[PDB]
This record gives sequence, C-alpha cells and structure tokens, in this order.
Amino acid sequence: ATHEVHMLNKGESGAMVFEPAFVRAEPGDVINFVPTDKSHNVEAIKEILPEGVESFKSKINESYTLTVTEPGLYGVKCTPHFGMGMVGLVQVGDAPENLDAAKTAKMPKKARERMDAELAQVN
Amino acid sequence: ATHEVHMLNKGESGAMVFEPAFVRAEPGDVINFVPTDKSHNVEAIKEILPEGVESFKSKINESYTLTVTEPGLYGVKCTPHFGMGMVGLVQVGDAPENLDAAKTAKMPKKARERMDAELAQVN
Amino acid sequence: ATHEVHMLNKGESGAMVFEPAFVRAEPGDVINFVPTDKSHNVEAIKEILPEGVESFKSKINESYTLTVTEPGLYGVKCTPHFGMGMVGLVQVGDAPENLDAAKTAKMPKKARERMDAELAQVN
Amino acid sequence: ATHEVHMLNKGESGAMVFEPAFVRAEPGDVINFVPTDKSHNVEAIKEILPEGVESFKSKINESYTLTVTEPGLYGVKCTPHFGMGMVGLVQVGDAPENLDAAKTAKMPKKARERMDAELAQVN
Ligand SMILES: [Cu+2]
Ligand SMILES: [Cu+2]
Ligand SMILES: [Cu+2]
Ligand SMILES: [Cu+2]
Repeated sequence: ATHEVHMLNKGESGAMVFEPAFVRAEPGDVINFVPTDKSHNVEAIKEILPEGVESFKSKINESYTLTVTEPGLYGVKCTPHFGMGMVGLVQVGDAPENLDAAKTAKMPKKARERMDAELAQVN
Repeated sequence: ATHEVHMLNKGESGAMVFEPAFVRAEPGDVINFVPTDKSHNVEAIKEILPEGVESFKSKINESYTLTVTEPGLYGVKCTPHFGMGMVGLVQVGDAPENLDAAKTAKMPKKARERMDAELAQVN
Repeated sequence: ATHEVHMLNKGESGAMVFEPAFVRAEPGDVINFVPTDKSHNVEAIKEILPEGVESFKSKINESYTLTVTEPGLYGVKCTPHFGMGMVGLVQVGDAPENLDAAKTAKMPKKARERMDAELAQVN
Repeated sequence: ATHEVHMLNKGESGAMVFEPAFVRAEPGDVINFVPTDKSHNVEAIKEILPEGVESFKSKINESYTLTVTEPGLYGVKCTPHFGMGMVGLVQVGDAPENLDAAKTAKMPKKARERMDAELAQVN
C-alpha cells in the first residue's frame, strides 16, 4: 500500500507541517512525501529509524518515495523548518521496537511537541 | 475559510477516522465533513462545545457543514463508530476555555485515546 | 464508488475550476463536490442532466454529495463563476444518451470552452 | 511553484492516467510525478518539448521532478503504458510555440485521444 504525506506551509493542524503528520503503514509499504508548497524537503531523524535503515535527505521541492521495508518507527523532519516543528512520524507494523528512542530523541522544542502528538497516535 | 474533514473506514491513523482529526480554525470558518466512505456521520460531543453552541447531528452518508462562530473546542463523533474511536476536534481561536472539559469528557476507551491525540495538537 | 471534486480558485488547469473537471463514474456512485477555497458552489446545468434527474444547487462554501443513480452526462457549474468558465462534467456509464445536449447547451464562452475540453474525455 | 501529478492505475478520467493530465506552469516551476501506484514512470515525448530541453526518462516506481525552465508544451508518457494512453501535458507560459507539434505528434491511438483532451485545456 502507498501513502501520501504533504509538506505544507499552513495545514489543518498548524504552520510548517507534514500532513498527515502520522502514518500507520505495514512493512513493505511506500510513503510518498510531496511538497504542496515550495521551500520544504524530507530528511530522516537519525535517532528515530529502525535497525539497519539508512538515513535519507531529499532536495528542496522534490517528491521523495520511501519504501518502509523494516518495521518500526521512522521520524522525519523538514531540514530548514525543524525548529518550526516540521516533523512527521511513520509507524510500520505493530509494537515498534524503537518507541523509547522516539520518545527521548533530542530535537527543537516545537519539534518535540509535534513528535509527542504524533506518538499519541501509535497503535 | 473552509476546512475539509473526510469520514473514512480506513485512514492513515487507523480504522474509522475523521481525517484530519484535528482542525485549527478561526471564528466564522466552515468545516465540511465529507462522506468519502459511506456509513458515517458527525455529531457533537455535547460536553466539548463552546458556550452557546447548539448540538448537531448529521444523517449517515450526507455532507455536513459546521459553521464555527464561537471560539473554543468542538468535539465531534461519528454516532455508529463512537466506540471504535471515530472522534474529531476543532480548535477555534487561541487558548480554548474548554480544554479541561475536553480532557475529562466521558467516552469509550478508544475515543478517549484518539481525543487525547487530538488534544496534543492544541496550540 | 465515491469520487471527490474540488472547487478551486486556481487549479492545475486554470482559474475558477472544478478539479478534476471530468469524472467517469458508474451508476450508483457518489460524487462529493468540496470547496477547497471559499466563494464557490455546485449547481446543475439543467440542459445537461439525464432523464428524470432533478436539478440541484448547493449553498456557497458547503460540501455537496451527489448520488449519480441515473446513467448519462451531468454538467455542473459554480453559480457566481459560470461566466469565468467554472464548470465540470460527470459521465455515468457508457455511451451517454445526452451527449448531443452536452455538446450544444448554451453557456458563457469560457464555460463552453471548458465543457468542450471535458467532453473530449468521454469514453 | 510546485505542481503534483499522480501516476495511477485507475483515475477519474480512466485507466492508466497521469492525474492531473494537464498542468499550466510558469518558467522555473517544478512538476513532481508521484508513484501513487506502482508500475509507472515518466518519459518525455521528444516530439513535444520546447527548444533546448533535454529528453528524460524516469525509472518505474520512483518519484521524478521535472524542472520546467523553458516556455512551451512538454508532453510526457509512461513508457509501459503509452499504448494504454498514459500521457500528460505541461504548458509553460502563454501561447506555446509548439502547439502544432503537439497536435500532430505520432502516437498510439489512445494516447492521441488523451493528448487531444489535454490540448483542449491550453489557454
Ligand atoms: Cu519545511
Ligand atoms: Cu463513522
Ligand atoms: Cu466558483
Ligand atoms: Cu503507467
């Protein structure tokens, strides 16, 4: 299954957001990160990735296709807007092993707020 | 401004969801609830409404337009899927007075989980 | 099956548009007409409706749910923006009987341009 | 500005489509082609490109970002689905010089049908 995430200046939840900010996916699914508005990218949050998953960082304004082969949590940020709290979370499969890492990862205050909100969606 | 909320069997955050589940709006805005999938409606959570706002309850399978004139939090549920956690939250203006009412409102376990996730977005 | 059509100020195809401007649907499907931007509505083009289908006209800024029970072509306009060419076309089933009516219906020049474009999608 | 085009097995206009199939853009804009469904790519129709623009051909299942620097018409096809009519058209600037080239370019019957529909949108 394929899921789409937009990078927005002003979304339903607030400013400088990934929308949806949380995706529950299954191993092997595809996540498409697509700008709606210019100025944004998608970059892995190093500390919030499953074992073995390589970091990624897209170029500003390009669509990025992520295949989530590995189960766990994948945290993403928008590089220029990380401090503005522009972060997203993809849960791949049940009972992610790296939940504690996602809860304790250091990031800017507003990013940590939005990440805690996303974590509240884990199921 | 208009805002759109989809009523879904299976959304990015899980089964039986409003998507987006949280909307930040301004006084006077309209929230359109869209029957993307059949079987859903929108109904006020009477314990999560600003002062002076009337309850509402749409018919299954219809569009519903909520005009949010008064500031504060508006909780919504889908009537047949309340116990499956199909609840949403609209924040109108800054510093909603009824935050605590929304934190404590009685509801089915899964609805309370989702509602806590929505609350985590208030800003 | 359900299909969604947005009412936009500026879409990929131009200004004051329904997007998608053409939907191929099957009898019994649902069309959701949803504003993305304020100022728009959906109204039937009288002369482009199947036999027996009643006209409709939504209120500005509200989502409108149309069940396309009857086969044929359903032409729609946005009332205030008809002259700006804000029109859409829904083909319900094969070989619509009212094709000639859709080709010859009088409307403002820009509406006729966009309707001819939509007609070029009939299949 | 960014623009998004989805690559779909089944879209609103029929099977094997770019959606939107026609994009109006400005010099410098980017067009993101998004693999919403697998099995697709984007490839230039070399007979429908402005002067001085290089051909391109993406890999199946990947995002592709086309930067449209030069004014005129850019025709695109999905390589495995060209005969199934999976073609798109991007208009960059006013009064494209290569309109006639796009009207007459040789292609499979269904691709020519879709391409004529896209052309009907040029303005
Ligand atoms: Cu950003
Ligand atoms: Cu429901
Ligand atoms: Cu309009
Ligand atoms: Cu294809």
